[PDB]
Amino acid sequence: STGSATTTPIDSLDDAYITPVQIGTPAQTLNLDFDTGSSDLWVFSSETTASEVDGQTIYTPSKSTTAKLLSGATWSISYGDGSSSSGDVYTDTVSVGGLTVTGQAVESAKKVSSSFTEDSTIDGLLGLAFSTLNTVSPTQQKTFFDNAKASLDSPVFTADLGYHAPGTYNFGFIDTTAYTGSITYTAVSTKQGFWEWTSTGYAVGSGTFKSTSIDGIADTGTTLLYLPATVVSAYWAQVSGAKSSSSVGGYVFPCSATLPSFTFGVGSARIVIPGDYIDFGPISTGSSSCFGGIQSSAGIGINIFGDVALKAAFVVFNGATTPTLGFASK
Ligand SMILES: O=S(=O)(c1cncc2ccccc12)N1CCCNCC1
Repeated sequence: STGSATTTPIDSLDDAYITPVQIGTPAQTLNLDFDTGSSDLWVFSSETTASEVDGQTIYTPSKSTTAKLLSGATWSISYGDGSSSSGDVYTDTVSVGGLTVTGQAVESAKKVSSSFTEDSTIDGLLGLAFSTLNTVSPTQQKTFFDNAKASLDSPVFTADLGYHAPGTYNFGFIDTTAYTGSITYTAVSTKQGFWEWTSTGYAVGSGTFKSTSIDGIADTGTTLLYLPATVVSAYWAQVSGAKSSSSVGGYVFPCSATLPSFTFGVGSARIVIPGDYIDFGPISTGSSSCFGGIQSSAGIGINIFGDVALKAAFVVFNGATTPTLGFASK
């Protein structure tokens, strides 16, 4: 089997991407944030505290004839930005882009933190990291991909995120028309439960490529590109007037600037992020200071190849017995 679904930016800045997912019988379609950095499929629901729902579409398990409460199971997740959610667990039928999994754990939120409530465009998350990170207790549950894998034509999924445009998540096949050149594959460590890999270096604009190992994760659920302070300083030094702002929480730059590209290495291959992909717009409405899309990972404890990086590539998440990651230009 295979599946293919369009993923759409939630706003004009590509702050996140949503993909429609069918849950239950009859189907309830929710727009979920596919997140290769986490491993829970959780949704706003009829059980979510009413004051914490503000415009999201909810899953109502009592209206699904295939939903079954998973007895005694709860979940609770705390993301690296301080946001969180928790609740109970149903199993139900879940379909993405024509690919159907029966018995998928659907984590129904009883509580969500304020930043989820405040984003009416995201109805939940669909985790695509390794199932070792799933938070369901006392019996950990499998991700949608792990449940689908054996049925797929090939045990893979691909992320093709658009810049200011729709894109695609495919399951079970590689669309050879969706990229240019070749796909370069690179080793993955699953030791932290992530799609963790080592980039071979970077360049800023037309500058010389610096060969240096940068360990990080391929994370579709993180908006920005978080890299070591030395690398980020070298990038923003090429933008006149850019500065790290403690009050804002990162590098900012004059909105009138033209940003240089940023290149990262995948083996001997190179992925070029155009400068425009690094502009996240005014820091507050009407400001002429703009937020940068490349930020320091210092004190995160890991480097994160988030959407800013991934949307410059066609990305293969190869879930074979020994997982690997593939990157192609597009
Ligand atoms: O998806 S999130 O970007 C995230 C968290 N809270 C609220 C949000 C509101 C809108 C869009 C995204 C949000 N996220 C959770 C997984 C990735 N880790 C980083 C933080």
